[PDB]
Amino acid sequence: AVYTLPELPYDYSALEPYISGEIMELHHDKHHKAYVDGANTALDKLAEARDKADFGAINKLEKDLAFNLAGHVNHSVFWKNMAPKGSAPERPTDELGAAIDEFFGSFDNMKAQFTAAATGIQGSGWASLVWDPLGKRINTLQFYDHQNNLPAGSIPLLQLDMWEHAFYLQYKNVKGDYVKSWWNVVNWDDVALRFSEARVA
Amino acid sequence: AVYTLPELPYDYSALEPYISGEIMELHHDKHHKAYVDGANTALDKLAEARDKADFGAINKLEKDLAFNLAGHVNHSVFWKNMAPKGSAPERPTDELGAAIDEFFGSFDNMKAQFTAAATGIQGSGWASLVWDPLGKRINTLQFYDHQNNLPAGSIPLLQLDMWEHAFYLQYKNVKGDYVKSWWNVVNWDDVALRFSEARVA
Amino acid sequence: AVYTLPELPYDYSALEPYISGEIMELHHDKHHKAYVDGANTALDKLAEARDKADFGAINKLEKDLAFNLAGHVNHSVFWKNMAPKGSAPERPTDELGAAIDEFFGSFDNMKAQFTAAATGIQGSGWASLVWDPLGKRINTLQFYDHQNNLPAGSIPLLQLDMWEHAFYLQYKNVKGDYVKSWWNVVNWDDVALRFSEARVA
Amino acid sequence: AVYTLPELPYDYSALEPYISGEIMELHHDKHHKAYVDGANTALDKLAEARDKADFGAINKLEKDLAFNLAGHVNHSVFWKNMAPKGSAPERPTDELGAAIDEFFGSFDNMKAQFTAAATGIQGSGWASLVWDPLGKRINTLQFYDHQNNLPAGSIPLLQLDMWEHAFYLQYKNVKGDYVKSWWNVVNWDDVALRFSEARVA
Ligand SMILES: [F-]
Ligand SMILES: [F-]
Ligand SMILES: [F-]
Ligand SMILES: [F-]
Ligand SMILES: [Fe+3]
Ligand SMILES: [Fe+3]
Ligand SMILES: [Fe+3]
Ligand SMILES: [Fe+3]
Repeated sequence: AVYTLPELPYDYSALEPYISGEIMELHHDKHHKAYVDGANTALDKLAEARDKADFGAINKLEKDLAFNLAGHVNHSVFWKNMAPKGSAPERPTDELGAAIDEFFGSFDNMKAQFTAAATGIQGSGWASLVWDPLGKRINTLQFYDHQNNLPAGSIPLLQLDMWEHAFYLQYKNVKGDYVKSWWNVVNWDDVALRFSEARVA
Repeated sequence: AVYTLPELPYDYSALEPYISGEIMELHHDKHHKAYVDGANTALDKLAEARDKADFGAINKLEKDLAFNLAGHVNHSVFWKNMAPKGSAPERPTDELGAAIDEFFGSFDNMKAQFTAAATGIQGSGWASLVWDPLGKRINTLQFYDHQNNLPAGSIPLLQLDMWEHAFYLQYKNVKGDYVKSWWNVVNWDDVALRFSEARVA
Repeated sequence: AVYTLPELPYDYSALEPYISGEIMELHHDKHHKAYVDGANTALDKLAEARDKADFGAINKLEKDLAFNLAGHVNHSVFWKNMAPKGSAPERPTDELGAAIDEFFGSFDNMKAQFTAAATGIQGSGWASLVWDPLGKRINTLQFYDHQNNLPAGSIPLLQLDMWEHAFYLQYKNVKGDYVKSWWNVVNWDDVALRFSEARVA
Repeated sequence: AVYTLPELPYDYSALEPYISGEIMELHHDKHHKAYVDGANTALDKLAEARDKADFGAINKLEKDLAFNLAGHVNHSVFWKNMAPKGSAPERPTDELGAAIDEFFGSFDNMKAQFTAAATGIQGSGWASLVWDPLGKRINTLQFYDHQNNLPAGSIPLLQLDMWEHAFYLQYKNVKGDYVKSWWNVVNWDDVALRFSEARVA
C-alpha cells in the first residue's frame, strides 16, 4: 500500500498519567488506522477515475484524499512529538530554543500563544507549530479538522490533536487540563530534529 | 517586513492572448499585494497579542494568517509556474515527465485529473499538483479558497488559480476555456525545478 | 440576556441505556451552556462594535455568532427531539408518516439515508431532517460543525449530534452503535409538531 | 422538476447604472441556472441511492445539495431584494424601520455593520440580514460560499452577493464601490414583506 500505519515509538501507557493508554490505544489503532485506509482508498479511486476517464466524483475524492492524508500526516507527527516524561528535555534548547525566542520572544510566549490557539478552536482541529519556508520563520497555525486553515508548504514541527476523541475519555470537556498535561510529554528532541530538517526550504 | 510582493518574471501582457494583461495587472498589483499586506498585519497583530498577553482574537488572527499567507504562497508559485508561450517545452520531460507517467499513467491522464479538479470547485479555490513527502509521490489537490482542503507538508509544484478574479474579465463564466488556454503558458522548467528541490526535502 | 439555556424536558438519565446520564449532564450543562454564553457574548460585542463604529473584528464576530447560535439552535431542537423509550410511537404516523413516505419512499429508506449522513461525517457535525420551504419537501442535510453545509431558511425537524462529545464516553469510536441506539429515543411527536408548524411557514 | 429558475422581476438593465445588465444576464441566466440544475441533480442522485441502498457518495451528495440549494435560495432572494432606483423606498419604514432601529440602534448602524460584513469576507460569500426565530431578532450574518457560516432556521430578509462574479466585470477589485452602489437599488418593500412573513416563527 502507499500509506501504512506507523507503530507507536513507545508502549500505549508510556504517556500516563498525562495521557491514558486507553486513549492512546483507540486513537492509534482505530482512528489513525482509518485515515491510512481512507487515504489509500482515495488514491485507488483516483486511479480508477483516470483509467475510465470518469472524474464525476473528483470533488469527493479530493476531499477524501485531503482529509485522510492530512489525518495520517498529523497523527504520524503527533506520536513522535511525544515521549514519556523524563525521557526528553522539558524545554527546547540549542538552535530550536534560539529560534523560538526569536519568533515568539520567549518559550513562555510561544506556549501561551500555542495554548490559546489550541483551546479556542471552534469544532475539531489542531494547534500546530510550523516552519514557514516562505517567511523563513516558525509560526503557530490553528488547523480546522485535519486539512483546513493552513498554507501549502507548511512543515509541521509540533502538533496537538484537539479533536474530542484525543482527550474526552480522560479530561471530558476540560480541554484546558488536557493541554496543560500534554506539555509534560512533549519530546523536544523530536521537534528539534524536525526543525533541523525543515529549515532547508 | 516579513513578506514582500514578488515582481512578475515577465511583462503584464506577456501571457496574451491566453491571459489578458488587464487580469495580470489587477491580479498581481491589487490582489496579490493584499495578501502580502494581510499576512504581515496578521504577524504584527500576533506579536502585539503576545506583548499584551491577550489572545482573545487568536481565532481571527490564525485565520487571517492562514488565508493571507496561503494567498501569498499560492500566487508566488502561480506567477513562476507560467511563462510566455515558447519560453519552455509544451510537455514535461526527463525526471518530471517520468514521474508524471509513474503517478498518473500519462501526461494526458494528469491533465484530465487536474482539469477536472480545477473546473469542479464549489466556491473559490485552486487546482494543485503537489509533492507528497510522506507517500513520496505527486498528487493533485483541490484547495478551497487559499488555505483549505490540503495536508500539511504538501509541496506545491504547479498551481492554477480558480478564483473568479483570475478569469472572469476575459472568460466570464466559462471556466473550461480558461483552464484550456492556461495549459499553453505552463512553464514546465519551473515545475521541474520545484520537483527536483522537493524530492530532496 | 437574548439567549437562555433551556432545561431538559426529562431527567438526565431518562434516556438510558441508549444515552448515558453522564453524557446528558456534560452535554447539556457544559457544552450547550457554552454556546448560549458564546452567542450572547457575540451579540454584545457586535453592539459594542456599532457604538465605537469599529468593525475590525467583524469576521471573527460573525463566525462567533454563527457557530454559537447554531450550536444553541441545534441542541435546543436535539433535546426536544428525544424522549424516554415508551413516551412516543417508535414510528412516524399520520401527516409526518405520509410525508416521509412521499419524500423518501418509506420510513426505512429515510432511516438509511439519515444514518449514512450521520456516520459519514468527516469532522464534527450533524445529520438533519429539515423542511425545505422553497421545494416544499423534507430533505436530509449533513451539517459540518454547527453552522456549515446548509441552505438559509432550512427548518430543523429532527437532528442528531455527531460531535464526538455526544457519544464517545459511551460508544467510543463506534459511531454506528450510537446512531442505532439513538433511534430508540426519537420523540416522533415533537418532530410531527415541528413539521406541522413548518408547513405553514 | 423540484426546483425551477425564477425569472427576474425586471429587465436585465433595470438596475443600471448601479449594476450592469451584462452582469445581471450572466448572473441569472448562467450562474443561477447552474444552482437550480445542480440542486435537482443532487435530489435525483439521492433518490437513486435510496433505491439501490447505495449511500457510498452520501458526503458528496449532501454537499452538492447544500451548495446548490443554498445558491438557489440566496439568488432567488437576491433578485427580489432589488428594484430600479426610484421604484421603491430609499429607506426602510414602518415595522421594518422600527425593528432595524431596535436591533441595530439606527439604519446607519445597520448599514455600517452590513457593509463591513460584506467587504471583509475572505473568499466567496454573502452579507445577509436575517430573522433569528430563536432570538426573535434581526441579525447580520456573513455566509461563506452559499451554505456556510449560518444557523439553521435563519430566514433571509436582505442579501448581498459578494462572490466576484457579482461585481467584477464592472467594479473590478473595488468591492467597496459595488456595495456603495448596491444600496441604491435595495427594494425595501420586498424586505418589509419578508420581515412580516418571517416573524411568525
Ligand atoms: F485522530
Ligand atoms: F488572487
Ligand atoms: F454540543
Ligand atoms: F451566483
Ligand atoms: Fe486524532
Ligand atoms: Fe488569485
Ligand atoms: Fe453537542
Ligand atoms: Fe452569485
